[PDB]
Amino acid sequence: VTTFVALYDYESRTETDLSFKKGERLQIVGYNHGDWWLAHSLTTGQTGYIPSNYVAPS
Repeated sequence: VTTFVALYDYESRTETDLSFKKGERLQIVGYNHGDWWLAHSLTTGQTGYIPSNYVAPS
């Protein structure tokens, strides 16, 4: 699968967003030209919204 890598730690602050740690691998399951992407964490298996500027491509 194509993956992005987290640049920073992020603590979930909404009912729909996803917590993740720096360096973790995320599979983006919904791209959007905006501040939020829908991501699937390969570390935890959870799915939710993340800040698009918090990840970089592999």
